[PDB]
Amino acid sequence: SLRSDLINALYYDVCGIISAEGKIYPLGSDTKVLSTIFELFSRPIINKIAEKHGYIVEEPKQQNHYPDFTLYKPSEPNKKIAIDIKTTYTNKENEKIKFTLGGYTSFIRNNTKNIVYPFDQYIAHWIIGYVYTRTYNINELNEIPKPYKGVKVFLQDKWVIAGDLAGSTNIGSIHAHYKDFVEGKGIFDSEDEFLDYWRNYEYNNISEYRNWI
DNA sequence: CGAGCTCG
DNA sequence: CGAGCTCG
Repeated sequence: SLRSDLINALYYDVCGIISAEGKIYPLGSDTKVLSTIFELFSRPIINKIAEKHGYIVEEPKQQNHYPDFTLYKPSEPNKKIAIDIKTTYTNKENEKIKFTLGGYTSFIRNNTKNIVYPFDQYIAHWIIGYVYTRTYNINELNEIPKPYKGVKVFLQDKWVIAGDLAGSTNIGSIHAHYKDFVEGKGIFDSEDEFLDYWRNYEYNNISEYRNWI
């Protein structure tokens, strides 16, 4: 599949910031610069595996628009694949994780707000997740102490991974272990159910929701 | 939006 | 110990 080919590829060590003079500067523990990196590392992979499947790859002309990458076969436009890069970290190892997966009031509700292409033209919503555990010369690369260790990857459907609680107007993912994400041990009984649930979020959870029917 | 801290 | 407040 295109999915398969991507997954396989995904299955990520930065050293630092390099200077034209060859000078290398170790980076740091800023939880923000890092999420930007997992996105630099990605662009190429997604790009390469797509092209080898006759798919043009689109990026938003403006920050703050979904999703990170739009995929499609020029031939067919009402069948797009939206890829979004998500990142998270752990303080210890093998803890339960949780992500933030978007706004529950944008396109999800109005079809056009904040999305690159009209939500209705998108057949799938993948989430590539990355989990991590919280001068120099080209030769010393092995000496630059990294800013985090033991990274993990997973390709997955947004609705599968989707939670019922809300971030802290953003959607929260389930609050599980890395294994549960890969497998797809979610909460919603479907995309339809995901949609509906999140479209009518002002019910206070998936159980209270089913009853609400 | 994400992160350090608090207080019950 | 952790949900949430409050500050970046």
